[PDB]
Parts: sequence; C-alpha cells; structure tokens
Amino acid sequence: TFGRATHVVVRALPESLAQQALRRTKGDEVDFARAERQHQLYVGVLGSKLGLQVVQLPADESLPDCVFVEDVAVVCEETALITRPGAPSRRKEADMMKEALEKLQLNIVEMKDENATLDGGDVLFTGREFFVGLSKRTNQRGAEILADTFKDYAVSTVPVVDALHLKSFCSMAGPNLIAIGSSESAQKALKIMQQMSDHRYDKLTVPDDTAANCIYLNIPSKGHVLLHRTPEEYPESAKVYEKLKDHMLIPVSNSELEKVDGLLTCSSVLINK
Ligand SMILES: [Zn+2]
Repeated sequence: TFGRATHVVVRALPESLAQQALRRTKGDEVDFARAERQHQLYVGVLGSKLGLQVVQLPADESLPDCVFVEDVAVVCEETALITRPGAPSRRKEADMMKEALEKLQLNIVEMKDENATLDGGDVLFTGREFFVGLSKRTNQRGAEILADTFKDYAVSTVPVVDALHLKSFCSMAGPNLIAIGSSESAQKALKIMQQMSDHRYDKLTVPDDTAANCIYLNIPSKGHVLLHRTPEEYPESAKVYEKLKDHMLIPVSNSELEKVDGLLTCSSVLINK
C-alpha cells in the first residue's frame, strides 16, 4: 500500500544552521529557537500522534544543513540509495544516514560516481514510478544511477529551472494525487511528467507553490493522512486541502526552515518495514 510507513529518520538542528545553512536568498534572519520548536512539533506528529518509530540522528555543527535528511537518501521498499548531494558542503551528511539505514537492515547502495550528483528533494516517487528533476543539484548521471538502483520502476526526468528542487512545488497528496503549485513553471513541469507516464494521475492545484509540498502517509489505524502547511502560513492553500474529506489533515508549521529553503518533506525519510 502506497504511503505506508513504520519508521522515520530525522536529524537534530545544528546551531550553525542559523547563519551557515545554504540559502538561495539571504534575507529575514532565522529564529533558531523557533526553528527548533517547529522541528519538535514536526517530529511529535510523526512519532507520538501517528505512531511511527522515530530514529533521531544527532546534529553536526560542521553540517549546517544536516536537518534536511531527505536529500541524502531515497528509499524504495527494502532498498535505500545513499545519494551524492549536489552541494559539496552537504556530502558528509551521508555518513550518519548510511549508518542509520544499515542499522535498520536495509539494502544499501551508494552513489560513488564522482561525476554524478543527486538530491532526494529532486525525486518524486508516486508509488508507481519516479520523476527526477534536473537542476543545479541533480544531473543526468544521477538520474541514471537512480534508474539502475530501482530497476522495477520507471524513471523519467523533468527540468527544474525556477526552484531549488522538483519537490519545491509538488509532492504526493494521495495514492494517485499529485499536489502541484499554480505557477506557470509548476504547471509546465507537471505537464511534462504526465506526458512521459502511461498512467493518468489526478492533480490538486494549490495557490502557494511551496504549500504544494506535503507529506502523505497511510497509517493502518487511521487511513489516509496528510501533513500540510498551516492556515497561518498559507491560508489559501490550507483551504484547498480542506476538500480532502477522506484524509486526516494535520497542519504543520515550517516557516523558519523555509528561510533556508526547507519544506515539509525535506526533514524526514520514511521507511516501511
Ligand atoms: Zn528539500
């Protein structure tokens, strides 16, 4: 069953994130304390409320972006691909992720190709196939290694020209539902993805591109669950998600990490055992 998960890997925020974390725009100062509170609430939802077994990795001051675990690992069934981030400063993040996943007894595959780069944020897994964004963080060689690692799934690439990663404007919101931003760029990317697949996906358009990034889970005792941005952050988008009456909607804040280009999917890696 798509979206099913039993465990989730997360990582604590390092003090260095406030001023050293990578960001496309240097503007509003990050409130570290508040960022820690939002992370605590985020982890509380996944672990306490939804009952997932949480694996909490310690923060590393030398790795300002270590909180965004999604970018260093792509998991599909029992196999985990340890990526080679497009950002040199984030490559050491793979060390602790590899150890964590190996402890969970998952088939490990490392991206050692010195000419290949891939960020987990550029990978959209629909449960049926993979869509990989080609951006400044992920290249053709990286997409090729992904396709080789998960041979039982189709892999198609799509240009990411306006955002950091593919998931900066889309994510799965349900079994056959893709949440997508209303921007022309986001809509154009979705058209390309849909044209390459032989399966017709349903789409849920939201006014705020960054609000199109949500976390969908299928919990045995609750059913369809969706973590999305709060009404305070993006009221117009939260209102759209209200249409999903068969989903257990859970508002989750992430305003501080968004300052360093971090969205909801970025802070976790879901695994099903
Ligand atoms: Zn991300």
